[PDB]
Amino acid sequence: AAQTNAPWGLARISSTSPGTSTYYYDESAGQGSCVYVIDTGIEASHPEFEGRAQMVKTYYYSSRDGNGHGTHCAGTVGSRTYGVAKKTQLFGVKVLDDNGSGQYSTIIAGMDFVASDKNNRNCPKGVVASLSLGGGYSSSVNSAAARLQSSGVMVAVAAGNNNADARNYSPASEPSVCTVGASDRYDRRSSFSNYGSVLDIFGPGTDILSTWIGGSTRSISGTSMATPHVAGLAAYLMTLGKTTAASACRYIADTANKGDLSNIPFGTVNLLAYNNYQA
Ligand SMILES: [Ca+2]
Ligand SMILES: [Cl-]
Ligand code: NA
Repeated sequence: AAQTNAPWGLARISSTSPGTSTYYYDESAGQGSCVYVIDTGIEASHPEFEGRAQMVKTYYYSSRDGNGHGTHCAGTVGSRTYGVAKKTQLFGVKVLDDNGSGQYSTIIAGMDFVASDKNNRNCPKGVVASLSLGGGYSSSVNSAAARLQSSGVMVAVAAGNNNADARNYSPASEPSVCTVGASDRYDRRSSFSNYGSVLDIFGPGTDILSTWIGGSTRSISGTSMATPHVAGLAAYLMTLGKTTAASACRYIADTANKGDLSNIPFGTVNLLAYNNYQA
């Protein structure tokens, strides 16, 4: 399949070169997989989700996304126009309030929720969790993310936006999950992206167009935007049978575009997510 005039980030992950504008992907498009978006929620009624999104859990008086961040991330995973995996099922878990904040204990609970809740859902091709959040280092947050991974969910987490070594942030610093940095349309490391030995992969993160609340769209930047590209890619590759939840992060790194990014500090991987689709 070919989607013309796609957002640059979709075109980048199906290309060996920057500067193209068509997203190429296998038509299966993540059908039969599931992605949990653990965030401010998702505006499930947005036309771009086509009935494939639903809220399954909140820790606040409402399950609505009053912020937009969760809706944007979900759009990059799985919306019809802006999404990597256009036929995946999206499940929203609201661990962040409408200001974008949440306590670590609520975030841990939402991760354990997902590890259990997947046994209530039909996801024969596999289960992914996208975590576009983080804070200072916490062993208990890392352990929660390692549990979710070990339960059979591919966990993708944002590296952080501090232009610093991600070893001091959680859950970015957990070795067993997939930690995603951000790049821009010229194949430079995004100026804000964390780096370090704990990063596994880079994805498009600057000026990322996706869904927003009120049935709208908008372009924002952050490693929070790179992470759902990789989460959606994992779901896409698992539907194709190419990899499993346990090995998807390693598979994505092995099949990535290598050496293409600039402004990568010494000791950080120079790997850009790539779907290796050959029409
Ligand atoms: Ca990691
Ligand atoms: Cl609930
Ligand atoms: Na971010």
